[PDB]
Amino acid sequence: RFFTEAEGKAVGVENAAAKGDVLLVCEHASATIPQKYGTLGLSADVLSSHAAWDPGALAVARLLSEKFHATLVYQRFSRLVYDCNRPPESPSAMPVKSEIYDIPGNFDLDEAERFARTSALYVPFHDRVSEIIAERQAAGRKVVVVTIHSFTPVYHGRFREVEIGILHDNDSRLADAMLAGAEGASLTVRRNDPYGPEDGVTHTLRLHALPDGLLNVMIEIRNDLIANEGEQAAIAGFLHELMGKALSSIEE
Amino acid sequence: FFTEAEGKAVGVENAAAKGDVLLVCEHASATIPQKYGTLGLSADVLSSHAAWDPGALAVARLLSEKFHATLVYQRFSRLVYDCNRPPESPSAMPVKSEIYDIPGNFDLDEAERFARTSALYVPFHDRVSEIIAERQAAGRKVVVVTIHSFTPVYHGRFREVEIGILHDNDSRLADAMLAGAEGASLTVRRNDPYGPEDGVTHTLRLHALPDGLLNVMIEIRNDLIANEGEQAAIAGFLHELMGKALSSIE
Repeated sequence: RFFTEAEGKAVGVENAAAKGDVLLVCEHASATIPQKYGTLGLSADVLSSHAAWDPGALAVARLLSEKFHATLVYQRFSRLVYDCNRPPESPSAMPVKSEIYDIPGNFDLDEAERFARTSALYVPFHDRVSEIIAERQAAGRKVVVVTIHSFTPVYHGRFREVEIGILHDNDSRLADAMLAGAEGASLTVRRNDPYGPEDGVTHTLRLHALPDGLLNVMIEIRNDLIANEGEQAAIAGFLHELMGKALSSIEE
Repeated sequence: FFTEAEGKAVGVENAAAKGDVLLVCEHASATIPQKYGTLGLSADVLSSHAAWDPGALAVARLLSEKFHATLVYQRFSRLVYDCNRPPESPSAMPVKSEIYDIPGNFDLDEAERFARTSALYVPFHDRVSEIIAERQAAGRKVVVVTIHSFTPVYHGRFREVEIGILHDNDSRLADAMLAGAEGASLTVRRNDPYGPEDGVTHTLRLHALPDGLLNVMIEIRNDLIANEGEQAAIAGFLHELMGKALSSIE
């Protein structure tokens, strides 16, 4: 089948029974390629690079799960197999290239293979997020959907001076609060930068936050800022301060 | 997505059958889930072939009996999700079905596309795949057979074909059935009124081809199956035609 026994399940959930209002989501948490795919025709370097995952993002998400007493739902396999922040209609869902790197494992995928990945990785991930949100709503609880991502410092010959991106779709409430709260911060913090809904990166927000009117934000962290445990802890504290204050301002 | 009374997306009959044939009927039912109302369509359209393949489930049920075969069928209309299409196809959640606009499918947002994909499409094919994987794990033969009906008129001319024998790159079963239909009282034709270029071999591509399973899609002109007797006659014809074909391929 799709997974070996030892590989476990597509979807990880930590702090399932957390009391916190924040629901943390990390689609690019893991670089793991299911055994059936081998290398996808890629080099060891590309497989250990940001092509395969958002380095630092799950680590930061875990730290935020502790600080916010917040459930964390994460994908246990690589975005190279299926980018769970993309619908199956998008060319980026199962990408034929990562930057300058061709992905033979994603060459012109046939119908059985697109279905296989969609069924095994994408639907279970989103279904679980949805199940948790429905359950919270049934208990009358506030849900704040927060996705955690990292981004590469150099993109297409340009160095990105943005350090933290505050991303949002047609609901800007949390984002606005966080961006206002970030005035004067030592980090370069910007709205929908390096990506925004224009780039197709707000899919998860479109699936889970917007249809239910839930506060939400997507957080992008430049990956050099979260490269070891100390940096991760630091950035996690910064964001706990910023988003906690933001949420308090909004409830006023 | 569904009301309690509406039941489940996937129907399975004879789940624990000893037969080698696995029957699949994607366009089995015209039922619109309550949530979608009329989809902005007229009563006449909702009761037409736009919404289902009339007769197909009836024949499939008779074939299930004759082949001692499991039947997997979709319990809601192809107008909501056409389970014989992948989500990237404009025909999966169609804004138009042949000459009819479907206002209820205009400009579906991302959440709605996921909802339909997760509720109707993925459970249907997951079930078919599970059944196939279980049979293979038991060392069993699996022959994938899909059952459709088609409307008798196209562009104001009566279609000549009576039984279409439809197939993708694996023509083995189709070839044998076409050879077997020589001198039959019905007009049996290869990939007519549709072929793989029309998107109609999706289910075969998903389930048969990866493992090299014998497979075919049967198209029946719907005037040939308008009542129980007619349904029994066609199921008998198909059972003999496919049965002999399968024997000859052994």
